[PDB]
Amino acid sequence: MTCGQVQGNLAQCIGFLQKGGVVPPSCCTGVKNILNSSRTTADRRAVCSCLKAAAGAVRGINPNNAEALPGKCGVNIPYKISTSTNCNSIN
Repeated sequence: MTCGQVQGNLAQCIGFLQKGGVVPPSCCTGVKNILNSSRTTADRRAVCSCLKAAAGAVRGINPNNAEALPGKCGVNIPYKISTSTNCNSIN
């Protein structure tokens, strides 16, 4: 996990997240990557600690797409795309 790994999640989805054109298999893949292909504890707790500013970089974004983001790839995660979903008690 880096704060660039999360970028390959949200940066792809931004082109729908911010301007809802369409959800590419790229956005999905990056999302599912940070969520499932994270694998490690550091890739879970720290990854969320990057998601905060990545979903905080939202300039002209759409919050409705933030919850759609995980749904469109098929990753119903326990924690959410919330900027304050608490990233340490996720385990």
